[PDB]
Formats: sequence, structure tokens, C-alpha cells
Amino acid sequence: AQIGNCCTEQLCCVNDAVCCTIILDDTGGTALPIWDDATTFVINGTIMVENNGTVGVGPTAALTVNGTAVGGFVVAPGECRSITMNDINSIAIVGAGTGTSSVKISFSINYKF
Amino acid sequence: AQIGNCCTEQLCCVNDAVCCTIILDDTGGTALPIWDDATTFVINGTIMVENNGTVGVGPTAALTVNGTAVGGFVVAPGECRSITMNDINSIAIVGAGTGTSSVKISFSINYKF
Amino acid sequence: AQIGNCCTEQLCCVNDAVCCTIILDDTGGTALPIWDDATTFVINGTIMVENNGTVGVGPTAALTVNGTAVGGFVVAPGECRSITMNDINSIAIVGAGTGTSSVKISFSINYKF
Amino acid sequence: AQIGNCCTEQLCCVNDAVCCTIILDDTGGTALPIWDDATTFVINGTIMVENNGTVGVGPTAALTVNGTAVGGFVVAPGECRSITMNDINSIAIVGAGTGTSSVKISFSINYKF
Amino acid sequence: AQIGNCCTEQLCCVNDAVCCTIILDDTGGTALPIWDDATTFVINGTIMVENNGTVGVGPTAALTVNGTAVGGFVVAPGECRSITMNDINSIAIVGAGTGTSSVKISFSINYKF
Amino acid sequence: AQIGNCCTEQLCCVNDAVCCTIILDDTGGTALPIWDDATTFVINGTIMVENNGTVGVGPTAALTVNGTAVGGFVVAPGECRSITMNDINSIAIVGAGTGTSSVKISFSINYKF
Amino acid sequence: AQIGNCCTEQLCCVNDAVCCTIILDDTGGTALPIWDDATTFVINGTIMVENNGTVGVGPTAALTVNGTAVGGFVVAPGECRSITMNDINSIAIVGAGTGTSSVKISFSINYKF
Amino acid sequence: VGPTAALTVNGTAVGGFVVAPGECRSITMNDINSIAIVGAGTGTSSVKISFSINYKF
Amino acid sequence: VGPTAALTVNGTAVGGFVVAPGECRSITMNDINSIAIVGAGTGTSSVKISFSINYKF
Repeated sequence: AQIGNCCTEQLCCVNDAVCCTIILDDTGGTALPIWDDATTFVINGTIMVENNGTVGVGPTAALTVNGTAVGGFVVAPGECRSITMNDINSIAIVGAGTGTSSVKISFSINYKF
Repeated sequence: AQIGNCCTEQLCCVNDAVCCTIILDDTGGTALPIWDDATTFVINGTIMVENNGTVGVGPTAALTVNGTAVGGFVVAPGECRSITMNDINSIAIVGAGTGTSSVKISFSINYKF
Repeated sequence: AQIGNCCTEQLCCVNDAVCCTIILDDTGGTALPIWDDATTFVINGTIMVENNGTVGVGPTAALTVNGTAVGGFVVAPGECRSITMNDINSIAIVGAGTGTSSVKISFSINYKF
Repeated sequence: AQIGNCCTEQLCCVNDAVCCTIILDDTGGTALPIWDDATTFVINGTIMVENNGTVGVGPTAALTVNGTAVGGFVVAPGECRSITMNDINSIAIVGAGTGTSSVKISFSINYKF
Repeated sequence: AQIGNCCTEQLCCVNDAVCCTIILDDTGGTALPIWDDATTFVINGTIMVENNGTVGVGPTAALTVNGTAVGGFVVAPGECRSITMNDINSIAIVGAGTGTSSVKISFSINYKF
Repeated sequence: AQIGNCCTEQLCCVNDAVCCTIILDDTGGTALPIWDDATTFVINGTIMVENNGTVGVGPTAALTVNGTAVGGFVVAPGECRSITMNDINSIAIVGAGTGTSSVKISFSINYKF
Repeated sequence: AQIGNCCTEQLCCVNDAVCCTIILDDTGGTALPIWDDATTFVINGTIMVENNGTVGVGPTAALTVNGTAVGGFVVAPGECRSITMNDINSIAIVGAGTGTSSVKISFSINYKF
Repeated sequence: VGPTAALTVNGTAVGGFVVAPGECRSITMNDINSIAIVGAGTGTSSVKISFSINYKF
Repeated sequence: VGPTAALTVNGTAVGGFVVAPGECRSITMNDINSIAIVGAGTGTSSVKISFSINYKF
């Protein structure tokens, strides 16, 4: 006769979204911190960067995740680019150019607890 | 007497949406990268492209997925077109014409983890 | 004694919505492609067409699904009409009249994977 | 010893909402089609009609469901009225009066598949 | 040996929201119908009334549910009031005063089927 | 041999949100009723009060829950404050000062039925 | 023969979001209370602070959680910063500088009950 | 994508008992003293092992 | 990440019975009088223990 039940430990799934806009200028190769992870969970999601600055004038932006720049992820003004990834712990933006640009960063955090 | 339980490995289902607007000009047949996949998951979803440029003037846009152009997916100004697909790993846009057009790209990412 | 568990293959249910606006003119009976299916899933949902053009001037719009026109689905300016259906694989619009109309097409895609 | 499992056939529950606005005039008792059902499912939901036209001038609107007028469901300008029902297959509006009114129709479709 | 499975009859849970705005004047104690129930389900939810009319001039509004006025539920201009309840079958508003007020009624319908 | 199944009585989880704006003046210590509970459920959620009135002029607002003032919950103009709690049955606001302030009250109702 | 069923105690998962805007000035190192916990639950979530004040003029803001300042979490004007954490019981903001800044605080509360 | 699995019993691999992803395989035997699994491939796979022990005492 | 677990029976640790995360291990035995678990590592792990009691009376 069975005693007790192994059952399960049902986990709630969190799917949040974050959006903000920044005035990006030349930072000399330094990554401006945007998002950091302080938990022990495993986090997936998609990161989107849109550069709305003036075309051909505003600085370009590059994404950095986990302290390593994403291969070829540079956004020129008048463009957007999105990338999906797993095990994301840090998100930062590096600006390069002259002038200032209105750069919008959005990202989804998906995990379970 | 049963020992343990096979049970399950319940998976959280992620359904995200992305939208951006770009200034599309003549790119000479080169595909501008919009979305790329860096995970091992299987991703489904719908991709919508709307060309709001001036009618009869602005360049046309064509969708490219998995490095192969979608058959007949060309959008003239003043139109929108959407397509649903499975196993999507890359999304890019190719512009053709003269002038500049305000082209809006949206897409849904659906998967489970 | 049972060995293993038949269990299940739980499926994530996708419910997406799409909306766009087009400038519809006389197309001479040709159906403008709006949505196409490239997957092997079974797709249900509701399709809504609203013709906001000037009353009594703008062209009328007719819905076409699966390559067959929907019986009596013609929308005059200043009206909206919606229809729910199952096993939807294609959506197109046919315009008839003189002038141009701002016609809004929305539709829901519901399925499971 | 049990062979296989009866288990279940879990059904995804669809809960969609639709909203549109129309310019309603005198139709001479004819019902303008708003929503029709082409599936074999059982559909429940709530239907709301709001008449925002000028008070005491704009025509009144009446709801019709399943080809039968709802008892006493007439909305005067400056009012809204909602009704919940089960087994809904058709929704139409009948206008009566002089002039034109901006009438907003919303409705929820709830079912399972 | 068990034959068949009692299993369950899983029910989809519907949680809808409705909002509208009305021009409320003196109705002489008569309740203006806002929402009515025509189903056999048990419906819960919260009802909120906000009176945005001019302060100290516009008429006051009172809520009526199930044909009985809610104890002390009178809203003066420049105020909102919300109440949660179970087994809701009718919602109506009674206006009292002089002039006209822009009164916003919102309510949530929660049930299972 | 087992007869029947204990199974479960699965409960639908309701998570609603309410928001309104009021013109708050001096009430002489009297609590203006905002939300009341008339059900037998156990309700949790978060309550947020934002005072957008002119800085240093508009009256301050204080939250009252279950007939007892929350310790130190007073909001000055140009501020917002939120508090999460369990077993919430009443929400009211007490204004103190001179003049009028545009005070926004929002709150989430979370329970199961 | 089994008597009864261990079954489960299914828990509803609450995922709420809060947003407000404040006029932040120099507080002399004192933490302005933004959010406090009065329940016995375990709360996770992400906290985002965006400083929209004038660039190079408005005061900077620093986040404080659980009575301890977050390492390096200082936001200059024209920036946003977000951090995810578990076991969150208090959120406060400390302003430092000269002048006033429009600082937006948002945060997600995720738990189960 | 996922690696394949092979069963080993009594320290000797079972002839041809390799399971590809999306499959199950079962084998009945007598005088069983050890059960082990050998994985081969790239990536990770969710592999379920079940077994019945029948004896008398 | 999660700590490893080791089985102890009759007050003596079972030779080599250490389970790493993402694994299961089972052992059959006779004359069992005590079962205990020893954890070693950093963090917390959800560890499931099952066992069958067979006897006659």
C-alpha cells in the first residue's frame, strides 16, 4: 500500500517585460549597466534595441551580455534589432559616435520559481 | 509496490511579442538582420510587415527567413502582410526601390522551456 | 506492477492577434494576400474587417478565406463585420469601387503545439 | 494490471474580445450583420452596446441575437447596455430614428477547443 | 482492476472587464439598466463607479444590484467607489440631483464554465 | 479496488486591478470609503496611493484599511507609496490640509474561488 | 486499499506591477519609503528606476532594499537601471544633489499563496 | 539532437540496445545484478529509466 | 550547483552511494533497520527519497 504521494512541487512561471529610453552619447568603450541578475534562477528572454536618433548623425549602440559583446550586434540610427537568449545575467549598452541618440531598450525576463 | 513517480517535467510556455519601426531604403539586395536565434529551442510564431511609406513612391520590402526569401512576400506601400511559421531562426528585411519608407516589423516568439 | 507512466504530452496553447490598416482601391477582382499558413497545425480564430472610408464614396471590401469568398461578406464604408472560423489557412481582401478607403483588418490565430 | 491510461483530452480555453464603432442611421427594420458563427463550438459571452450620439437626436439601436430581438434591449443616446448569454451564434444591430449616431459594439467570445 | 477513470470535467475560467461612460441626469428614482444576467452561471466580481462631474453641481449616483440598493453606496462628484460581490445578476445606476454628470461605470465578470 | 476518486475541486484564481482619481480636500479626519468587501473570500493585494497635487500646497492623504490607519502611511504631494497586504476588507482615504489635490488610488484584488 | 488522497494544495500565483513618478530632491542621506512588506510570503521581482531629470543638473537617485543600499546602484539623469532579486521586503530611494528630478520607480511583485 | 542512451547489465552491454530520441525500448531478463546507462552524443536529453524487481524470499 | 546527497543505512554509509543533481540511484537490500541522508555542498536541493518495506507477519 502506497504511503504518501511523491506528487510535484508546482512552479509559478514569471514572464515580465521591461522598457526604457536613454540618451546615448560616446562612452569611450565603457558599457553602461542596464540590467543585472542577483538571483540563483535561470533566466531566458529576448532583448531588443531600437536607435531612433537622427539618421547618419547619431551614435551607434552595441549590446553586451554576460560581459561579452554580442557578435555583430550594432544598431545604426533608424533601426531596431532583437535577439533571444538563455541564461542571461547581465545587459549593457556601449555607445560609439558623435552627438546624442534616443535609444530604446526593451527586454523580456522569463523564468520559473 | 510502485517506487517513486515518473510524473512529468512541466515546461513553462513563453509567448513574447516584438515591434519596431525602421527607415528602409535601397540596400542593393542585402538583407538587413532583424532577428536571430542563439538558443537550442524550437520557435514558432507569426511575422507581420507593414509598409506605411508614401503610396507609389517608397521602396518595397521583402521578408527573408532562415536565409531564404519567402515566396512572393513583397509589401507595397500602404499595405501589411503577415505569415505564420514554425522553426524560425532568422528574420531579415530586404528593401528595393528609391527613397525612404517607414516600415514596421512585428513578430511573435512562441516556445516552451 | 506498472512500469513507466503513459502520462501526457502537454501542449502550449498559442492565442495571438494581428491588426493592420491598408489603403484599398479597385483591384479588378484580384485578392490581395493578407495572411497565409505555412505550418501543419490546425488554426482557428475570428477575422474582423472595418471599412472607415467616406460613406457612399469609398470602395467596398470582401473577405476571401481558403481561396473561396465568404458568402455575403461585403463591408460598406462606415461598418465593421467579424466572422469566427476553424481550419483557416489563408486570408485575403478584394476591393471593389472607385477611390480609396482606409480599411482595417484584424484577426486572431488560436492553436496548440 | 492496468494497460494504458484513460487520462484526458485537455482543452484550451479561448477568451477573445472584439470592439468596433459604426455610424448608425435608419435601416428600416433591417438587421445589420455584426458577428456570425461558422464553427461547431458552443460560444458564451457578454455583448455591450453604447450609443454615444447626441442626446435626444440620434437614432436608437436594438440588439438581435440568433435572429430574434432581445426583449427590451433598446439603447437611447448617452447610454450603454450589456447582456451575458450562452450559445451565441449571431449578433446584429437594428437602428431606428433620424440622423446618424456613433454606436460602439463590443463583445466577448468564450469557448473551449 | 479499475475500468475507466473518474478523472474530471475541467472548466475554463472567464474573467472579463467592462467599462463605459454615461451622461447622468435626474431620473426620478428610476434605475437605468446597465448590466443583466441571462445565463445559469454564478458570477462574481467588482463594480466601480466614478463621478467626474463638476464638484458640488453635478448629480450624485447610486448603485443598485439584484434590484436592491447597496447600503450607503452614493458617489458625489470628484469621487470613485468600488465594491466586490458574489452572485451578481443585475447592475443599475440611479441619478439624483440637478444638471448632468459624466459618470464612468466599470465592472469585472468572473465565473467558470 | 478503489471506488471513485477523491480528485480535487480546482479553484479559479482571480487577479483584478482597480484605478481611480479623486479630488481630495480637508475631510476633518473622516475616512472617505474607497473599497469594501461583501464576500466571504480571503483577499490579498497591493494598494498604491499617488498624490500629484501641487508641491507644498495640496493636502496630504493617509490610507486606512480594516478601519485602522496604516502606521506612517502619509503621502505628501509629488510622491507615491504602495503597500502589500493579506486579508484586506476595506480601503479608505483621509485627507488633511488646505486646498485640493488630484490623488490617484490603485489596488489589486487577488483571491481564489 | 488507499483511503483518501494526499493530492495537493494548489497555490495561485500573483504577479503584480506598480509604477509611480516622484519629484526627488536632496534628502540628506535619508531613504524615502516606497514599498514595504507586511505579509509572511516570500516575494521576488524586478525593480527599475529611471531618472528623467535634466542631464547634468538633476540629483542622482540610489536604491535601498532590505535597509541596505544596493552596491553601485546609482542612476544619473537620462538613464534607467533595473535589478532582479528574491526575498524583497522593502524598497526606498535616496536622492543626492541639487535641484529636483522627475524620477520614475517601477517594480514587479511575484509570489504564490 | 539529444544524445543516445545504451543499457548495460551485469557489466556487459546489451546487444543492440541503443535508444534514439523519441523512442522507448524494454527488455525482460533473469538474474539481473546491475543496471547502468551510457550516453553518447552532444547536448542533454531527458532520459527516463524504469525497471521491475521480481524475486521471492 | 545543488548539494549532493549520500545514503546511510544501519549507521554505515553505503559504498559509493552519492547522487549528483540530475540523477537517481536505487539499491535493494535485506535486513534494513535505518535510513538517513547526508547532504554535502552549497545551496539547497529538492531531493526525493522513496523506499519499499517488504516483510511478513
